[PDB]
Amino acid sequence: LFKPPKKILKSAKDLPPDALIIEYRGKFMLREQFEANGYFFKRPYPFVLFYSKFHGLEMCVDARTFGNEARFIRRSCTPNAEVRHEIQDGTIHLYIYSIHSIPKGTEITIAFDFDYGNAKYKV
Repeated sequence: LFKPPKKILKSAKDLPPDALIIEYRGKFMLREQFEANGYFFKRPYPFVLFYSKFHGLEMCVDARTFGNEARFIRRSCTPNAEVRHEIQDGTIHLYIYSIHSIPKGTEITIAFDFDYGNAKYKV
């Protein structure tokens, strides 16, 4: 369970590891759609989540449109949560899960999803 007091998403309760926290809702686009709409893929637009872990198929969720409190989640190199996917009725949904236990009143963060650090390589 979560809570947002910019606004910051925070654990409402001492969550256990691997706990479903919140769905990242918004408009789903493949990379090509995002680029056709005029935006650059994996550059840090506010309220946009980039996700590449569904079998290498690059997509994003634009939460300027009917998003929820999940759009407020900040990125961190030391995150306590992660984006996971599931298929429901042939539609992909993205959810934020805890990576380990999260004390109540701790900010919920996920790993950087956009091109940060200006690196030559990545792991």
